[PDB]
This record gives sequence, C-alpha cells and structure tokens, in this order.
Amino acid sequence: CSTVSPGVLAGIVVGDLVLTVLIALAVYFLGRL
Amino acid sequence: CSTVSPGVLAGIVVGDLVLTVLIALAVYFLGRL
Repeated sequence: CSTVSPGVLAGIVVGDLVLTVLIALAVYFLGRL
Repeated sequence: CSTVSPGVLAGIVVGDLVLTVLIALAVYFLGRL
C-alpha cells in the first residue's frame, strides 16, 4: 500500500531546498549587494 | 498501511528539475553581476 515509507522522496525535497539555496546563494554572493 | 499520499512528493521532484533549469537559465543567460 504505497509502502507508506517515502524515504528517498523525502531525500529529494531536502535536496530541493539545498538546490535553490545553493544556486541562489551563488548568484547572491557574486552580486554582492 | 495509511494515507501518506506520496503524490505531492513526486510533485516536488518535478519542482527540483524546474529549480535547476530555472536558476541555471537565469545565470547562464545573464547573471546580473
């Protein structure tokens, strides 16, 4: 029944926040205010 | 078994790809300084 254990999926969303913040942070730093 | 519903999770991975190409397209096109 869906295995009710989406561990990997949860791993991807975590990576999602890290993705947006990683590239967004990169441009932010380069922009320098 | 339970509700859980790992559907939204799948939706997030899709969003992950969107983030990669979105920011990547932004910086590649013309990273504002």
